[PDB]
Amino acid sequence: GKTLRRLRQGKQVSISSLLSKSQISRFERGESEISCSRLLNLLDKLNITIDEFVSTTHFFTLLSRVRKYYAEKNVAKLLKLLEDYAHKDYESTMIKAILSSIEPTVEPSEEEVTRLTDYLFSVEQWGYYEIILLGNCSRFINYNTLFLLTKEMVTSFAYSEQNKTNKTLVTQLSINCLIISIDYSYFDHSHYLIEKIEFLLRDELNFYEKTVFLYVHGYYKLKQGQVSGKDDMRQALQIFKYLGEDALYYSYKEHYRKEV
Amino acid sequence: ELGKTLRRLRQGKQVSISSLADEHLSKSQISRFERGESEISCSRLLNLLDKLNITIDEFVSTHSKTHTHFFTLLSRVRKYYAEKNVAKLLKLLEDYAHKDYESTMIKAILSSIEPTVEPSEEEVTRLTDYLFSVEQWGYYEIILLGNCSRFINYNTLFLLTKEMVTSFAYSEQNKTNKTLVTQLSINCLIISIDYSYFDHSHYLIEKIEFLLRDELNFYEKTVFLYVHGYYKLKQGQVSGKDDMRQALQIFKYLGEDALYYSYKEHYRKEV
Repeated sequence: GKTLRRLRQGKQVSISSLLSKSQISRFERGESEISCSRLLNLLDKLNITIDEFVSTTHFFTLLSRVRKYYAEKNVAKLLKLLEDYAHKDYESTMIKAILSSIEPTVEPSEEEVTRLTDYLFSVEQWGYYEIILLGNCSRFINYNTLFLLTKEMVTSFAYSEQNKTNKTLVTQLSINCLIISIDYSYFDHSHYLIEKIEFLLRDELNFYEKTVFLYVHGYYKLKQGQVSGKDDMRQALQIFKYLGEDALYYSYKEHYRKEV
Repeated sequence: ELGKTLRRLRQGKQVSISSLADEHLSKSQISRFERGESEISCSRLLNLLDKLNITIDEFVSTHSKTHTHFFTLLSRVRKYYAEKNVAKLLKLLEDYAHKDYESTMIKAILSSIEPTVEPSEEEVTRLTDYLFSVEQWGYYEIILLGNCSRFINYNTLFLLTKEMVTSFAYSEQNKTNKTLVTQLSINCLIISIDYSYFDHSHYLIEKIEFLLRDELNFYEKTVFLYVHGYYKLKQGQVSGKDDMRQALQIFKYLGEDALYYSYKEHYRKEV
């Protein structure tokens, strides 16, 4: 409620220029239930979008904690985090999956993953929660299930035009699924994903996605007997190198050595 | 009638009304809300959405494809400009005369297709003074600065860029404003290099590198690779020339023809 106050005063806006005066003071002073309808109305007058209001929640709290401890690469703190969330099924499964990256003994069980994938498969419309769960747990989902879920995600996710985060994420996960489809020679799956990815990249900058897609689509061309695909992959590696993206550069260069 | 949407999202995740009920909202109060028979506080709605692991910004994106008055204004101008349709842009400016900052922006954009209409420096002064008054730069302020930059003198533009860079808000789940600030910072860096304000250039280079730290944003990184290379060259670093050529190759490899041609024409001109 008082988040409204600071944002209002932050733009040097008065109550009198924004209902009545005393009415708006209430809520800012906590003397009334405001409906979200009237809240969006006030934020719109202040020229603040709701996407922006949220930026300035259980799942976000967890992510912030994971991010902090994972940046420190501190296994002990992450195991403590795992304990604190052990009673939350999907969340703890995700923590184990993430923790596995820097502690190979930690892994979600087959049954934990199965409970997660059954949930994702049951959702009618994917949001940030489902997208992030799939992304962080992908290493422990077999490919056939991963493609199934990726297909559901792409064909039934929502995103804001004012905030295309979900769209960007779905694009990245679609490309990730694509490079595996090509690894396992599911070229019918690959064909499907290429058309979805091309569509998602339309009228967007997204140079990171285009760069990885240049590599993966080139990888696809090569296995389809098109030699020029090799050029595309080499070009993608140069982009990583030129931008000083060492992790991406050395990571994809290694995939190149293996598969090419 | 946000209730209909809450219901569809709830049923969509196979969640029961009972599991959402608690100390703050009963089952009856939730179902009455979903049916549009009653209304609940925003605090209580956010509580329900938190249980569904949906944030209110996601919730508003569904339910309705409508947008804020400002974002809708931008949408019209955006493709009116693409149409080169001077008719409606002149008409759009009419309904916003009572909106000082909005009209000033429309004039600034309208200028870049028919220069007879430009914001008066009196209008620009009111805008810049407003931007200087704000304590936290949001989408509104960032976009206003962006679309009016051509009519702001460099020195004020540099001070406004400093203010923006050091007082904008962004979350880890929404990098939108941060990406925009990075772009406008680069655009100010371009002017700093051309006017040889190398003290200002050095400042902006440090900020941009920090803004790009631990982020994707390969577009901003590609442009900055070129612009920073242009800065390095003007001060006697031949490596800056290679950086610019590298940036050109990126545009080319990614099939970004327009950006490739445009920057290539700048590379041929200023060498």
